[PDB]
Amino acid sequence: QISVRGLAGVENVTELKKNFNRHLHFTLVKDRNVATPRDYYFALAHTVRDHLVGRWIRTQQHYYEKDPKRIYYLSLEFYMGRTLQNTMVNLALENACDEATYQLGLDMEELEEIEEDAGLGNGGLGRLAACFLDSMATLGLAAYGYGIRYEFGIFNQKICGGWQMEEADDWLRYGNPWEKARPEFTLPVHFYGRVEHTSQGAKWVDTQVVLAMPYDTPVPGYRNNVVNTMRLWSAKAPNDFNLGYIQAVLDRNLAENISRVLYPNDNFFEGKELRLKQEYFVVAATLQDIIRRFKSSTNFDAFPDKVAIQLNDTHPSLAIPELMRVLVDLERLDWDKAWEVTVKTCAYTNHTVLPEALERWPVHLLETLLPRHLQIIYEINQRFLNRVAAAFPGDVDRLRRMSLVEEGAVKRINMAHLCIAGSHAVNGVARIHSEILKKTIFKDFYELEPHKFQNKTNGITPRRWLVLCNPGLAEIIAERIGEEYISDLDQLRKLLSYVDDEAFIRDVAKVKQENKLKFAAYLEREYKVHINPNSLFDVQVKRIHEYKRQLLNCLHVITLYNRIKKEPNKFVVPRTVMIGGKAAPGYHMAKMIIKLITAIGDVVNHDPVVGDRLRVIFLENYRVSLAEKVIPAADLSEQISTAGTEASGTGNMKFMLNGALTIGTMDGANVEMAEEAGEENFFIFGMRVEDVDRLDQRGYNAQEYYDRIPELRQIIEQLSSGFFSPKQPDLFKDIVNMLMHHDRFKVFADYEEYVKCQERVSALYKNPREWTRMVIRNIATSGKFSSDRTIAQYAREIWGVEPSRQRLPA
Amino acid sequence: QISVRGLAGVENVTELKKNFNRHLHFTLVKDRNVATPRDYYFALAHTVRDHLVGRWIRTQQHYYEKDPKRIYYLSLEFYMGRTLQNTMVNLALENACDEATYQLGLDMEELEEIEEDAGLGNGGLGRLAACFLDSMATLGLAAYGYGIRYEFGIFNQKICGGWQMEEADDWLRYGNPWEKARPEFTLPVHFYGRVEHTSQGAKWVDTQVVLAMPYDTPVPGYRNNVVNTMRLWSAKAPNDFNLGYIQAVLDRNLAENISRVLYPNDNFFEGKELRLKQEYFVVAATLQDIIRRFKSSTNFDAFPDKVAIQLNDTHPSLAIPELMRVLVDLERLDWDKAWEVTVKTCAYTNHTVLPEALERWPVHLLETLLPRHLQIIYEINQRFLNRVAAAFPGDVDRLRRMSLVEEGAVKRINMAHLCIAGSHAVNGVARIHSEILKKTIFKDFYELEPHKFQNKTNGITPRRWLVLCNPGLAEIIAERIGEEYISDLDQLRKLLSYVDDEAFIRDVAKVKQENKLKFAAYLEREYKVHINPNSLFDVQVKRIHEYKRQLLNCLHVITLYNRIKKEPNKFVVPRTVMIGGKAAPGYHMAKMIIKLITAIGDVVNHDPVVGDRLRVIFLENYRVSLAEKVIPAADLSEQISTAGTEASGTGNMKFMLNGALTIGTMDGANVEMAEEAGEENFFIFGMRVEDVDRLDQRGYNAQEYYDRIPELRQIIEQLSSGFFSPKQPDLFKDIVNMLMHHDRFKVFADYEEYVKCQERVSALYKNPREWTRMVIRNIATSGKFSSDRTIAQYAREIWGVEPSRQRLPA
Ligand SMILES: OC[C@H]1O[C@@H](c2c[nH]c(-c3ccccc3)n2)[C@H](O)[C@@H](O)[C@@H]1O
Ligand SMILES: OC[C@H]1O[C@@H](c2c[nH]c(-c3ccccc3)n2)[C@H](O)[C@@H](O)[C@@H]1O
Ligand SMILES: *Cc1c(COP(=O)(O)O)cnc(C)c1O
Ligand SMILES: *Cc1c(COP(=O)(O)O)cnc(C)c1O
Repeated sequence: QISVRGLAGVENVTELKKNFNRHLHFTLVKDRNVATPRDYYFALAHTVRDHLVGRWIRTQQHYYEKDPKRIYYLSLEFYMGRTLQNTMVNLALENACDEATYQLGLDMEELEEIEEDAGLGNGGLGRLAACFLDSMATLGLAAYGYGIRYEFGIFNQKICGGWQMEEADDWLRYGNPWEKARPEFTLPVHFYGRVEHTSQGAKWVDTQVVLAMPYDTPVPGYRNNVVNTMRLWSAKAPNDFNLGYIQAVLDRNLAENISRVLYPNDNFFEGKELRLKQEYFVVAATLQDIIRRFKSSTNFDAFPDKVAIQLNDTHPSLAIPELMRVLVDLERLDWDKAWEVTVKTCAYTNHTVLPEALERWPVHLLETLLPRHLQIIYEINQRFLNRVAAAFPGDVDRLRRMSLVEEGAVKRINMAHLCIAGSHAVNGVARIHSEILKKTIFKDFYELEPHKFQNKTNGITPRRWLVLCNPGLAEIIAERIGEEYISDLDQLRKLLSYVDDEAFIRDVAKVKQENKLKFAAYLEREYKVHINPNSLFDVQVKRIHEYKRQLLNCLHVITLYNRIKKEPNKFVVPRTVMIGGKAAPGYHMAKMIIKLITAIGDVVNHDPVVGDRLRVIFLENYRVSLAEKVIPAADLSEQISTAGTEASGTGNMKFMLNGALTIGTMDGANVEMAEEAGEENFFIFGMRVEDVDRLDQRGYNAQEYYDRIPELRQIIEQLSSGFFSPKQPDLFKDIVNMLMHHDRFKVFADYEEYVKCQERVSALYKNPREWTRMVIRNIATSGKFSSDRTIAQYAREIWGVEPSRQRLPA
Repeated sequence: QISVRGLAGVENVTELKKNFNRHLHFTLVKDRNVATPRDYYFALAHTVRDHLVGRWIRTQQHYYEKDPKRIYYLSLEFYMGRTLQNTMVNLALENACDEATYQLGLDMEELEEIEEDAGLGNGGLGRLAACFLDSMATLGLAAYGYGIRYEFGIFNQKICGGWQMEEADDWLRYGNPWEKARPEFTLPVHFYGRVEHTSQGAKWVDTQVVLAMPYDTPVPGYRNNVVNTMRLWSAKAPNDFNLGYIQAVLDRNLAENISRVLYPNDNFFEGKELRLKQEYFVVAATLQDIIRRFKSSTNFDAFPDKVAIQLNDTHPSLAIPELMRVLVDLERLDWDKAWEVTVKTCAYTNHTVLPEALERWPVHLLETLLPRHLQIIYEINQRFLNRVAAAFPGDVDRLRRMSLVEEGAVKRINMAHLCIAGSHAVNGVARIHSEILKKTIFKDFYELEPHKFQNKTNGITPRRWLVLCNPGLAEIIAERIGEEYISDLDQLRKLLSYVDDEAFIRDVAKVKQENKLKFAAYLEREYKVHINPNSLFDVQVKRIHEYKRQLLNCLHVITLYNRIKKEPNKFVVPRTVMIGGKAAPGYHMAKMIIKLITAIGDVVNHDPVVGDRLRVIFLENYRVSLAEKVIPAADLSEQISTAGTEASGTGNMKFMLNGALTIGTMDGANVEMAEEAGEENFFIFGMRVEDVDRLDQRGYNAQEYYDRIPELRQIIEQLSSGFFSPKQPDLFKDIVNMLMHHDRFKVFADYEEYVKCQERVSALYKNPREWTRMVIRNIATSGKFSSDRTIAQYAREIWGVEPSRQRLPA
């Protein structure tokens, strides 16, 4: 059908069809007369997977021949989503498979919808790991993703009476055709025990053994014939484990619980033992694997020339004391040499400045679970503080602040401090965030080792986030400037010379309308709701958080509703306001915000005076595959975090790439996005970081805003009196009380500027031609936000490897 | 190589090799330079499995077209062993696969040894189910095996310091290529709740839901192109299950525990809730499946014309009240009509008369777990006892004895009584056992419904138990009389005309010597022990039990040792005494017997005066794949149960088929085996059932035997004084005390006759020609003990279906 989906050669289509029927018969043991769509999806998955295998074997082969430096990306999260369409895109099989399935009387798009999301992540951090693996494969780096094969990923979200209910994401029920179990590379992981000191150093003894069994998933690069590996570990009990008899066998579950379930907190720290076990489990098994591979080429001087370990936040911070333990206790290197190797090997990416997200593990936990790692952490701390003392003599305050050990009722290890001490590079994930790390939480560390601190602004893979999710847009771009841009997104600047072309303006606007029609129909089919596709699609999709200020959006929505009721017969630009996202199950306030959003929807969507002029939709079960549907359908992207709270964001970039205008604060990567496009092409409002600081010094009094803004007072009165909760008048008292007395994120401080800025959005939407010209200026400058740029920068400035766009042979 | 292994056609071998390399590349994602023997085994398994698939699909297809009466074999146990060689035998692929693997530079026998036993059974009962499925497929019956996919089968047995240690049988670690998950046929199973009575009858409400997910394993018939299905259910939690969040997800394990582990008791009842859950789980899911299949052809009059349900012991007895519950509560049949359907559908196989093995479930357990089933059991009991009262007026004693409810401190349901009431046929498993059921435990039931009681003498599949395990013997037989006998074992009688043929005598004796050389070498390689292959191989392999009297064997072994020490320089026929078997983990006395066997071995095997004249070996981890090795190597089969305790036995038949002479009691199928061969061709000794009864009436005084037999007194003195346990003199006090005061199985009563009979065995072994002529008379009359005979009898006399030996098309 479309050019960027590749060729459907007669030979190719014939072979896909005979192999589809082969898998249906032999692999699935079905005849055509009993096959369900699920069977047909599986037969297609096995057929496409067959095209990965030779390329996978040859890539791993080639890395053995060439022995390049190897990148290990350690993350507790890989938010992969569906694999089938991504695999077809990267192997140029998409049109062939469409043709092949079409001729067997099947609709490939219908089969794609059967695949479960691999939801092994919470949001931005997990999805950044998935975009990174894609770019690492596309740039020909000998890169391995290492994490945990959770049996249960991020929970499925149901709305019941407007409340979030959680249910278990049983993503493996029907099998995962993409993974290959490697039970032959199973490795022991140790817990508990105690430390004996002998003549020949320290010995970790009387430990509990859990087995780590790896599952390999292929990561195909974009048409370069490179297939990298994501290795995920699964917890297994040893067979002599607990070994009356029956109970011992049933108690195997205690050990296997380690890999059972993803912790569902976004940008929040829960200090639970099971979480600590997950962190050690992935680090211990991964480092044994790294070292085994290194030794198959006594001398660890060359370790950092052959190995880079990237730490995705502090979650795998124990890689630092673990590497020391292996090098000192088992390989018998002296401390100083082992430490040199560790620092040149490890690099740390910080993702947040929110204090409630920073990992601070109680010492009693580490003491019981990892007694040796705690001894090593104490030794790191002493030698680290001896360097601080020598550089800043007499600055006892500095020693206290920089300590890896925090004093208090309970002593804690500051895992961020451990990561900075033990890494040659510390990076933030957007320029403003990296600047904030050097001015505030890590100022002391910056003054000691300025050279360690870098910026690597986040990116998104334009394969998933344009070609895959928005083929129509990819095609009209490819008509004008060709296909090269998909692996070189900077080429999108060539589109600035089409900003006054009538045909291109028409085509950009037609694709957006087609995406909106397609999304509006998806809503009717799967969730019986009737949206006006001529309306402006105002979309805020991200995890539910106070700092992301869904509540600010709620205040705008209620303002639009109150303005319609005041002057019913006046023209307003019609809007579909769509808000979606999961709350962490224990985050009470996030669960209350979901309930308020649906409560507003119940009043607004059933007011006859409002008509189709204002619709409020809560998008259920927001996940990667729903993002692929709604982001191409969006006109306005809502990026409205309090300045200084959103480290980067990556939703922001997805919408920029897909032809939505951004209303946002100068927060995270919003700042670089406005710089790339021009501020006049961005709906910027509200406090800068500097303004938030001034308000904090003076003191935030929400009452002042309530007393000065009648429109805002009216909304707070509506919430309090039960306008939005007639049966339970007091339902939202916790929300009002927080906004008036305990708002860390200063929602009222940005209310007036937000509403005025939303009026400018409405005004521009009335002029479709100028709306679309501004869209083109955004798409055309979105090239910086490719994760290919991000990874090339990690590779050159941190890992010391040169990316490559050259094909491996097929 | 040998004719009964089929043809190795040039076309066939070429295709096996290209498909082996296809699976190695695409299925296993390995190149040849990294493949382990385990990879090569898997590539061969996937290649052979490809030959099953078309035949499997067409067989299930054919049963839909023809809609024959369908047999459902319900068992908690299927002791399948390895599948690879059995599949090749039944598809005639064995020589082709040998040739194909040979040309790729691999030894097929080495790859066969990598396959894990499917050990989803304890011993005789589980293995009878496996032999039955094979014969049902071979006789073209539309038969389904239904059971539980245990994650852990019968435990692996390690000997440590001569003690049994148990470790978890993790048989799925590396994957099962033979099974096909069918998550699309997942069915709900209900537990707990309560009963509401409404206008429209009883309703089971507020239940806990566990999901049953089926796994299908193919059961190929012998060269008839029939492939039947074994469906095993796995416990899965529903996704709203327990639905703070983390703990709810981890608590899913409580529901999935149902299918976690096989209860490892042979011929013993443990009244545990988890065991009761396993029994209902398999019955509830199976009956929904049976009924779904029946409805795809309102009218249940024809149910028994389309459905037979065979109950393998009382373990699935709840099929009776469950079928009633479905027919009455859900389908709204009247009681009387539903009961008629149930009785004509169900048949019950009894496997034991040992009181400690009979299932008697406490009422409080059924009351909590299955409240409705208990109401139905009470209703069955009342109507059943009303028939007894009418047939035997005034016989109140009879009413008490026949009740399904036993009175006592705790009330119990007698599941055997439930099975007889609810079945049109009750069978024992050997003629003497079936006679004992009518004279003793079921005399009352026999007098009410004489017509229900049948015999179906057990059998073994000559595919696994001759062709597969003893190709050399199968071949020399096939040289004389052809291949037909493999599916018609009665044809072995034609061998009686070769009993005076010198060439055949030579060939029978050569195969036995080759099997002994091969077994002796297997012992050295895997367990560093040096046996004389010229010695008589005296083998007792079976579960460790008091009733099976391994202790009697021990007393003989110690007698031979004491006779050598008394007269060191006298000639004795050399013996390798091999005893093997697992004890149930909680069976203290069985664990003590293992320790005594190894304690005897430590004294005997290290006495220089003994030399290679007497060796005592404990065969570790006795299981199906060890039986396939040791049974062909055996000269003497030990079947020495107290008369009336061994319902049938099936080990006895395996050895008869494989050229061993039997020393045994007139117990179980030993009686029919001696009748078939002639008593003069059998080493029969000891009390008959009648003699045991006489001793019981008089009273068993073990002291009398100890006082009258000096040789026996000496052995008991050795055990007591620590001759066999120098470091712990009192180690065996429990064994002596039981033999002297509490021996239910009368070991001393059979000691003198056993030793004298063992002297006759030694005397015949000195005359190899006459030993082998007696072996030929045994092999030649073993045809009755084919499970093909057994199943043809079940089919004609119970299920009302005609077996067939006609090929399906390929
Ligand atoms: O860099 C990837 C994205 O990372 C997110 C993040 C921080 N911290 C976490 C987390 C923390 C604990 C457990 C799970 C996730 N996730 C930031 O909030 C985004 O601003 C940024 O875009
Ligand atoms: O009929 C199959 C064989 O069945 C055995 C049996 C009875 N009972 C049991 C059992 C009982 C409970 C749990 C597991 C197994 N297993 C008899 O002991 C043999 O004599 C006979 O050969
Ligand atoms: C990209 C993405 C995110 C991150 O979005 P932000 O707006 O940066 O919070 C979260 N969830 C999913 C499913 C995503 O695809
Ligand atoms: C046949 C068999 C049995 C039953 O043997 P008996 O002598 O009848 O107790 C037990 N275990 C295995 C592994 C078998 O193959």
